[PDB]
Amino acid sequence: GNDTTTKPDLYYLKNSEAINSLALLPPPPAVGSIAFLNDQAMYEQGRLLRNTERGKLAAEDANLSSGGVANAFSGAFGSPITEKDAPALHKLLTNMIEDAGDLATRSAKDHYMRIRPFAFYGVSTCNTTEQDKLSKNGSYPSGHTSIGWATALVLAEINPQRQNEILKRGYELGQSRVICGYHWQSDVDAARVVGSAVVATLHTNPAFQQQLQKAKAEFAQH
Amino acid sequence: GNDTTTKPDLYYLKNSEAINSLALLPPPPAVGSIAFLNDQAMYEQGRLLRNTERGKLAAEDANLSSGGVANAFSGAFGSPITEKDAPALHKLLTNMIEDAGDLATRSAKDHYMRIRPFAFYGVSTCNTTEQDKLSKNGSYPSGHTSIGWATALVLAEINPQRQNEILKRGYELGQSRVICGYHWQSDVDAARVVGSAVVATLHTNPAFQQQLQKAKAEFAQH
Amino acid sequence: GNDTTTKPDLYYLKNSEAINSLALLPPPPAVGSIAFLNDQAMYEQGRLLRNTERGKLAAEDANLSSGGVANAFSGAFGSPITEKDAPALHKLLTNMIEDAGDLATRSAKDHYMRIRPFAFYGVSTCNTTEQDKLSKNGSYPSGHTSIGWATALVLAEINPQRQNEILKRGYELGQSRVICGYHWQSDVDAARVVGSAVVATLHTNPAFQQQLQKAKAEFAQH
Amino acid sequence: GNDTTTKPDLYYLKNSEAINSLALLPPPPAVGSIAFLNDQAMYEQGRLLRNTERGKLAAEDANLSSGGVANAFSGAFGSPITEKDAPALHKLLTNMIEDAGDLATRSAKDHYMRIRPFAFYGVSTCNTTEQDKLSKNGSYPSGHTSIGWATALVLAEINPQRQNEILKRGYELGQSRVICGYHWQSDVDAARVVGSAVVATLHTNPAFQQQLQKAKAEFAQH
Amino acid sequence: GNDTTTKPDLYYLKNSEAINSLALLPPPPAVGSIAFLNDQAMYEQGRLLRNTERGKLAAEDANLSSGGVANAFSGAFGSPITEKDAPALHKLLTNMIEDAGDLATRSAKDHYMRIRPFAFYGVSTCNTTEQDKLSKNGSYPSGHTSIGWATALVLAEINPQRQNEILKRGYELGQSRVICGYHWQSDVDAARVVGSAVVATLHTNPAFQQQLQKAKAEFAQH
Amino acid sequence: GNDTTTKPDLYYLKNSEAINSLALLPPPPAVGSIAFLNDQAMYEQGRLLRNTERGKLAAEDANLSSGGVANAFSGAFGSPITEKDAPALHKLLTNMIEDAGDLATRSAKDHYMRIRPFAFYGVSTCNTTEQDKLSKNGSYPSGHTSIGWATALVLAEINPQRQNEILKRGYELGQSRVICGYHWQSDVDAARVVGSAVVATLHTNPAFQQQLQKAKAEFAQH
Ligand code: MOO
Ligand code: MOO
Ligand code: MOO
Ligand code: MOO
Ligand code: MOO
Ligand code: MOO
Repeated sequence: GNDTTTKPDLYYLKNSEAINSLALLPPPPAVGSIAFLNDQAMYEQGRLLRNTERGKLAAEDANLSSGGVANAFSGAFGSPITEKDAPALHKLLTNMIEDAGDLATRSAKDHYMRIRPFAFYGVSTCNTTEQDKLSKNGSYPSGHTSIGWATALVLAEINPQRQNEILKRGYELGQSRVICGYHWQSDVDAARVVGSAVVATLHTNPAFQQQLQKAKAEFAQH
Repeated sequence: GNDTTTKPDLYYLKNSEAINSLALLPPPPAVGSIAFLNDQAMYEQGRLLRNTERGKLAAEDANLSSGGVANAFSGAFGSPITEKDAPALHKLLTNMIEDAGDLATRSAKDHYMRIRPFAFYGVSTCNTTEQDKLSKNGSYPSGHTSIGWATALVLAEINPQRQNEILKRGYELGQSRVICGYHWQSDVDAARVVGSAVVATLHTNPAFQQQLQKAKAEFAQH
Repeated sequence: GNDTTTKPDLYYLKNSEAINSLALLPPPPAVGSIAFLNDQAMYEQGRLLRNTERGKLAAEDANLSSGGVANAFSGAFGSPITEKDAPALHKLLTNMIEDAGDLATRSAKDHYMRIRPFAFYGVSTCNTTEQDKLSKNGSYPSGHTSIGWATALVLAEINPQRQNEILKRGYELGQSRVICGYHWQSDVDAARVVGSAVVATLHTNPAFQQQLQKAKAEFAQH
Repeated sequence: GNDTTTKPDLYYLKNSEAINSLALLPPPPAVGSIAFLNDQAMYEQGRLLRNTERGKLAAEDANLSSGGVANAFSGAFGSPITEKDAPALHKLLTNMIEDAGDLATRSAKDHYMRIRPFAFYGVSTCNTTEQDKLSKNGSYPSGHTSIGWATALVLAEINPQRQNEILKRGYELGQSRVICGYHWQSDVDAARVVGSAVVATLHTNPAFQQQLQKAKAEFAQH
Repeated sequence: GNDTTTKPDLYYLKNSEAINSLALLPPPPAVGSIAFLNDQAMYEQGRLLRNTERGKLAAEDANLSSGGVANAFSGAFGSPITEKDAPALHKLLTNMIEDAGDLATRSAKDHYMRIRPFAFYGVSTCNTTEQDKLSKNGSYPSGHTSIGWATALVLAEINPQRQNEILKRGYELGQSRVICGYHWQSDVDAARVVGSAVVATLHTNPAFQQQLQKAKAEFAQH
Repeated sequence: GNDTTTKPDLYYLKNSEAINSLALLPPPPAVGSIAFLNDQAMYEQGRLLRNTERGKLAAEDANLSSGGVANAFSGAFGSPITEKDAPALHKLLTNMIEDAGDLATRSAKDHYMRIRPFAFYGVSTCNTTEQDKLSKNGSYPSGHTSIGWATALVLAEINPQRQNEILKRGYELGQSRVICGYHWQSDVDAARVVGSAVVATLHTNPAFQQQLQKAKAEFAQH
């Protein structure tokens, strides 16, 4: 799959620096397990939440694909994160996205091919934009959750004084996937183990440690 | 409670610079939910494991406070983290035991004072040593857990070529609690969240920065 | 809402003299608890029953408002409660439909606005007639239920030699909701509590006293 | 079993006026049913509550056997209910006790012989006074719950202006049995159907309708 | 009932020699039990495999009716069972089918009249050929699983060089009904008991005796 | 392994002809599944009957080892199976025991090495005679249930006037292990598959052939 060598504006890492989720993450809950039963319970809870504000916020949370992530984190961060208002931070996030959404979650996703609620129950997610595209994507672990958690983790280092609010968005971001219908609760949960793992590799990657430096200081006068 | 102001040999952060564990994390599984039911079967599973190698390891992953966490990883770091071999590493790892163990959890540990399983069942742990001091300590979320992960995201940014073994052991240091009857599965899972959120905060700390730096320089050596 | 002041043809009590359904009753089973899981298997069970005699009866136990509750019992009262045969009985039974149906439940119905099952599942009821008017009405606790029981404790103190049949039918008038997909088992159970608590209050009401008296005198007749 | 003809100071009814619980109540949850699983869940929840105030109040709630019931309801009722302060009410309650605790619950109790938690798990209730005596008593339905509910129902007619507080004690009384270890939650729940049923028969029994009259007026000047 | 006195080419035993499945077998799980909760989970896991190599096999396994059974064992038997290759054989398998499928399931089936998963969920089976005919034929126990097992045991007593094989197929041959959705895992497990039982009553019939020998013989030079 | 080449009076088949249970059988439920949750519920229901007519029978059923099996079928067979009444018979039953009990369970057993309920809960069985010996003998599948079934099928092919009977006993003969607490319901259900399978491999052995005839013969005048 891609990596920095082919999509250097969505990754800071090579497939070789990737975290092996397959080896690090426990198998997903099986069907006929009590844990799955809870996944199913979490979906229904989630699904009934959909026609609530938390629901609307869940649909408009499936969108992070491009710059959207820095959009989802605007309020929590405090200052707005736009290409125009904070492009150093805005690039930092935009660049690390697929490292979080694809590298960190690839081995397991692909190895297990867990199915997805919407496909399991045969009912549409709350935001069908990427549905048909993800419909063939391993459900476990979740990409957005990994992204949400890693970004938030990264943002918490820039604006520590606002980490609780940030971190919560990060977390809340993963949960929106449960409400929406794209991931079972276990997908969302495992995603955070991996998503915290990449932010570690990223702290060793020079390209990241420099954009982080530019994002830090760029906000430190803004 | 304490922090870097009262015992700066185990904290970097101040009660002020800590994560709102209670605000970030969801509430533990309640008795009577499919969730707890799973926590239970988990405990059973861990129990039957106690008398096998894993149980053996589970036995040992209980001692850390002294900086045994450092020695828990020495094996998967490919180099031994000790006070005589990796002074900068070893110190770094110990000055933050409590930033990750107490500050990262304390807020929600106290607010839920959830029942540990050795106490919920009467049966004792796989390691009774701290069983006492802990019986009157909230179960949610796990502190050993949030220290195995925290101390892993840090040893993995210091030794990326071996991040998968590091990260795995840190994940395992947390499973042990579950096999030792010390924590419910849910306490361990929820602990990796705060565990990962503290490192973000740590990276914003001069004292941690410094030593993390020295740790890296010195690493080129041992 | 209404009461004996706005529509005294269906109430005896005033919003003031009503039970705190919301304060007396525990919270409904939440999605994700073994409790709801049972509510579910119950619904399934009721569903498969719909196409049998019980289902047949379940079908009919849905119409009451007009005073069909009176006619629901006529069979188990051994005498027919009608407007032409037991005027005092029939009136008594109807002037309190709403003391038991609305006032007895309203408080917690609104506060939980719990999801009925035809709506939780998409599938429609065994009797679609009131399915509309009710879809936007809290499910917890059941009002038909709290009227089948209330109207039974009253017909059983009026005809004690037949109290077991009376009480059984009133219990059945409530099970029907469960078989009709109108209410969850838990809505029905919790409804017998408020259903029974209203009669206590009714016995303290002059208007109810009077008619209850006339009902008894007249009973010696038909 | 006894009745008014042999224990006229604990019953107002004859075995012939008794409500047939066996016929009116649904079978109790079986072992291997989801409902039982919830009973078990409710016990553990209950048991962990025992070393709480609600717990202490649960132990000192197992005592209603003689005049105790009117004691349990003192606060909720407002005025004290003692042989010396309100002996007309105090007799009314003392006399109707076994009608509620034994008649209403006899056919089912004896027919099913459901076992009890304390005996099921082999651990002692919170108040072992009647343990060995009840240890051989059908667990389903519960006597105290029937008593608690019926008294409270009856008390609510004397002091309507305080029914919510009364009724709650009534309800809370049944629940204390779950916390204590004598009854499964299903026992406590079914008990209230029957307990509301007897208060109906009692409203047809002359001896009751006169003591009620004396209790009403005796409080209506007190 | 039907049998050899009315359909001698699919039957060997008469009704007088049918085995009482109703009696020898426990009742099927019930909506409400924990085992029906697992009947459902296995229905779900079955669904997920309908479109895989296994689901195709399942679909084909739905066809035993006429020689389908022989042709379902050929791969496992080691050679081909055809009316013109293993004639003696093919003949045997052909006339016992109904013994194992009808006779050895009628009582349980007819009495219980259990809902099939497909009718339960309202979801076409995986090989609708029979779905209608069987849509109103009791689910508990599975007649296809019986044949599968019955015949697998008789063939094992013929070609013992590969019993593991001939047996493993017979086993799976019943599982297919769970994947196809015609039966619940429980009707399948049950079906094997009556399935093995009839092979006993069959060793009791002279005709079966005759044939089977013949078949065993022919296996010599073949 | 042991067999007829080392213990010819309890064996008929050699190891080379043992049936592969490991292979022909699904794995035993696992702590975490819904079916092990039901394995437990059946363990609990088993316990409750230990002190009843059935529990005594269960206790006695734990003794087949030597002629216990013959003496466990005598009531159902219709006559007495004694070394001096139904000698030919008694002999057969006596030397197949190990085929059905050891040979037809070794692989599954040895491989899986499943925890017995008694060891699981730490609660003496209902007939501790064997408990020690078996305390470290894999639980999945049940060897006593195999014998029970195996032998019940061979006897049915002898005294077909009462197969329902001879069979119902064999069935129960395996259930006893669940009430006694030596096996989980699941090891019992599994055990019957390998139990019926061996009776096939047995009809393949000339010796079994010889004996069984003899036994069938003797049943003529007896
Ligand atoms: O992208 Mo997920 O893997 O649908 O969050
Ligand atoms: O220290 Mo825990 O909180 O026993 O892992
Ligand atoms: O009226 Mo309900 O509240 O549909 O029984
Ligand atoms: O008296 Mo119960 O039947 O222990 O409440
Ligand atoms: O024939 Mo079944 O009864 O659909 O296996
Ligand atoms: O012999 Mo078992 O393996 O205890 O039935």
